[PDB]
Amino acid sequence: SACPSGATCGSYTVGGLGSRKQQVRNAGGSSLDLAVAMLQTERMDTAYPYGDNKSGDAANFGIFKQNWLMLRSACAQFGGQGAGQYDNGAALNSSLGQDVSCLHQSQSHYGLDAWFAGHRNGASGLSSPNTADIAAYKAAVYWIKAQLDADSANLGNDTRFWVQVPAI
Ligand SMILES: *[C@@]1(O[C@H]2[C@H](O)[C@H](O)[C@H](O)O[C@@H]2CO)O[C@H](CO)[C@@H](O[C@@H]2O[C@H](CO)[C@@H](O[C@@H]3O[C@H](CO)[C@@H](O[C@@H]4O[C@H](CO)[C@@H](O)[C@H](O)[C@@H]4O)[C@H](O)[C@@H]3O)[C@H](O)[C@@H]2O)[C@H](O)[C@@H]1O
Ligand SMILES: [Cl-]
Repeated sequence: SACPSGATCGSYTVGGLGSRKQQVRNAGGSSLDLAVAMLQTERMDTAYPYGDNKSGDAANFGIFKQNWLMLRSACAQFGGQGAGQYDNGAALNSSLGQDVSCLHQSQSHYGLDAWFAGHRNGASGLSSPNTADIAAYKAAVYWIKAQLDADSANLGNDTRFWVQVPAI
């Protein structure tokens, strides 16, 4: 209900989102995964600009906006690949199952603390993971997760819960 430490937050309806939440869950997404996805886009989709307008290791793919550094470091299907091969990450834009599998491989590779740091701030986050900005990003995700956990209707309805987290 009340927003996380100083932040703006709220909720609104997105047509079709409930059916999409169900698809994400059936692909293996947990409530934490749904909260991460919910922060990134409204419809849990990949129609955002290619790479989220970033190239190389910072390029974002899939519904979670995973970056290429983390994908190539953690996920078997990208093993051994380099920063310049980032266009290969676009496979996740058309395969939800692979997107979720890669998310789980990445979270296990890093552990969740480091994972949040890299997911928010890339290589700079991995080497400086305990910043105020990373903590606020994590807090936003866990606040969204709390809304999902508090009422299971939110796992399948059209409601989007959000916290304003400035883009970087
Ligand atoms: C999203 O917007 C929300 C909004 O916050 C609010 O909730 C509103 O109601 O709804 C909107 C959605 O409809 O907000 C998130 C959070 O800001 C945006 O996230 C963006 O995407 C990812 C995942 O969260 C992150 O991207 C990283 O960005 C960093 C910094 O550029 C990159 O780090 C670099 O990595 C390089 C390679 O290693 C390295 O050389 C460099 O030094 C640096 O370390 C990293 O690779 C990722 O690209 C980030 O969180 C980003 O803002 C989301 O797009 C949307 O706006
Ligand atoms: Cl730090």
